[PDB]
Amino acid sequence: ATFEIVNRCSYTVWAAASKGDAALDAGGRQLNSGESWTINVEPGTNGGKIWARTDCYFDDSGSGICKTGDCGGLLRCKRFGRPPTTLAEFSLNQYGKDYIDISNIKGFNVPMNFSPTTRGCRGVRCAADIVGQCPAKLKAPGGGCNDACTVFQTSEYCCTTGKCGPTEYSRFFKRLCPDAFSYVLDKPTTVTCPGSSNYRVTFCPTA
Repeated sequence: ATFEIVNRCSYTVWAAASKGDAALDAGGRQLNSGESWTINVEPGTNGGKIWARTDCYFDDSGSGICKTGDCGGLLRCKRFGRPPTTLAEFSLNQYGKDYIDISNIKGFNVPMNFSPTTRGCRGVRCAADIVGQCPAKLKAPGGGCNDACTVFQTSEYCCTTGKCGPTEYSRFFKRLCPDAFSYVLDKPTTVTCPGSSNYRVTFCPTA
């Protein structure tokens, strides 16, 4: 499957793509404002994620630090990034179907649109100013808006027992972005697409 990753933000982001135990394609790349990066993701990929990282510094060796979404100090991510990270999530060719979603379960750092470039399903988007509106206790100094599980580490926020309800904090994410997961047991906003669809992830889709 082909993913075009487009940075429409006015600032540089460092895109990342991983399935948790391995990079997807190169795993990461600098994207200046306006730049697009096309990656190939192998069919059948389960649990892939794409996200943006902000305010990164890397050296010759691709080692460094990002203020949001850092994946163990590497330019080319092999693991998932440190919250807060708006997440484009996907599982491809699962019994003839692709499944895509945007999740705020790990917080929010950059607005995002996640859309197919082929026929047969809708895209999803979380483009509200969640950082600007972020509740005081969830604001991350590095930038972005943490989820409540990351901040407070309780069974209720992290849904550790498999039973949990919405919270004041999850409802904030849900109010601004109804089409993204706001907590683990949120009513699914997953979109079902034809197997082997192609996609575009756009950072800052509106502004």
